[PDB]
Amino acid sequence: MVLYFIGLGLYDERDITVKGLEIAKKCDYVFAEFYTSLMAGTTLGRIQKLIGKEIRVLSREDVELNFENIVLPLAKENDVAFLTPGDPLVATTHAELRIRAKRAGVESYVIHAPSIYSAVGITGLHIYKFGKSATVAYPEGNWFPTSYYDVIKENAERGLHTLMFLDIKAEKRMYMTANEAMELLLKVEDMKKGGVFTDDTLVVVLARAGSLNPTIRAGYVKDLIREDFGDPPHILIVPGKLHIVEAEYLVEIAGAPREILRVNV
Amino acid sequence: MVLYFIGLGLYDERDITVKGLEIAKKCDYVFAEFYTSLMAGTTLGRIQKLIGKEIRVLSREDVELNFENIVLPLAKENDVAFLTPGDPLVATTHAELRIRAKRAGVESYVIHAPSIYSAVGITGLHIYKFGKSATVAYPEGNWFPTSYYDVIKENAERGLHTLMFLDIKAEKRMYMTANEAMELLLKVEDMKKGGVFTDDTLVVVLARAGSLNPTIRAGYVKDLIREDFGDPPHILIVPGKLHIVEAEYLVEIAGAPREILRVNV
Ligand SMILES: Nc1ncnc2c1ncn2[C@@H]1O[C@H](CSCC[C@H](N)C(=O)O)[C@@H](O)[C@H]1O
Ligand code: NA
Repeated sequence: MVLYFIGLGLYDERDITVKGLEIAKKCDYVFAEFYTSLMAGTTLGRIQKLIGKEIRVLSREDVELNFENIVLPLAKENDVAFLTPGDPLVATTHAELRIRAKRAGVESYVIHAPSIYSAVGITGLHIYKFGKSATVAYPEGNWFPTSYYDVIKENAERGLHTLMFLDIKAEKRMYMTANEAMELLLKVEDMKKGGVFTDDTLVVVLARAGSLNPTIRAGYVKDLIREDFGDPPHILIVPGKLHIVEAEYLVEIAGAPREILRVNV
Repeated sequence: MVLYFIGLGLYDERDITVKGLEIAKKCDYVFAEFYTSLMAGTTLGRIQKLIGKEIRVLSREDVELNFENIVLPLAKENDVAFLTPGDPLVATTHAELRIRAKRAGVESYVIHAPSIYSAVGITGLHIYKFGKSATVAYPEGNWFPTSYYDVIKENAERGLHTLMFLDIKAEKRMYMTANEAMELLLKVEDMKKGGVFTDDTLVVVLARAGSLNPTIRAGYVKDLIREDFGDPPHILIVPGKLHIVEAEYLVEIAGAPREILRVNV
């Protein structure tokens, strides 16, 4: 009679919380999805071994179209868990799944875990200074979406930082690198000429947040655009005006050029 | 030889990640602070028992003025851990502490935990739609903070949601309630009269996130300003222009007046 939305955390099988692990171990059925994101520092097998339960993986369609026919029925007479990378309900359409549960007479509870939304705090950029967030999508055919460029513009204009999620093809396991995101943004700049993203723009790249050895790099596009940030996923941040303390952290921890102490503060 | 920045989570000791617990269990010395937030469902003893270590609790002064005199010296010969509520670097000033560690020749690592910043997802509000965040601070003497009011205005103008962290005076065991935040905001409105926060403003209250039964309420100020939301900690959220599904969730899950289902696009 109960559905548990449990977050898996950031990177590996140890990123789930003690609460989430203990609750999962007591559920009769355990489902999971890796279409919104993947756990790059681990495998389904390692997650399964840790929880000690077989984990039925669900596709985006299984969830979006048939959550009520695959997951909820079992929740009527058993304890069911639905695992997702990061923190549950962060992915835009997941909150609605709780409404579906209610409509089915199923009680649901949320077990939180670290999310990239809070984990970026490791970049040294103040959390309150982040503005609207965006996702960089690949242009395709006759479609060249550029809204993510306008997000940066509106944020930076108000001295706010912009968190950018990079395109991902979960099933194809194809990632967009921070390098590719930068090239795309430079191409968007050439079209819009807004003076929003150029070779002189300061950016921060966060890779493998959650790992004990994440990659945190900060610098100007012209120097970072061809740098190797390692294995994904990559997160790109275009920070607005910098607090002197933010800049000092970026210099001392993220190897940023001391130039930002005078140029971006 | 190393220093560990380990977050403890939202509500109780089980909100720590498995990674955090295993590492904390093996540290030689364990320090912590409980002034940046409130973990309403646990006690120092319960945490000590889980980790199996004695925990030396530090005050704001011990940390801000003496971190490098109390904690760092031990990290030069042992593995030290510094625990904090929620995520260690979120809406705190602990990030700067990594610079202090570096300057003292001490390597530091960060272990994330669920944070209130991402837990807002449980309100049904799309997390990418949140704008600049703010903090409602208790007035003191003749000083009456009001910057948080302008944050709302700026976000609302952009159709973005506003997350408001609430004040805490841990040494006095004072935790600002969503009710007190609403009272303060109405007073600022009387002063500025910008039509930013009034009796007709829709707000969302999230209390004790991380517990199994957090209080999640949505409604007009006039109706919620005196509602009992349970024990602290609380956060107040002033949503912008709602998506249809956001409104549906607020009504179905947060008990908002069904009339907000009708969005003025
Ligand atoms: N579990 C919780 N439920 C509701 N509000 C919370 C909360 N935890 C923190 N808050 C809010 O956040 C404020 C502290 S700011 C520190 C946040 C912490 N570092 C984190 O990552 O979560 C509290 O005063 C309250 O306003
Ligand atoms: Na945000």
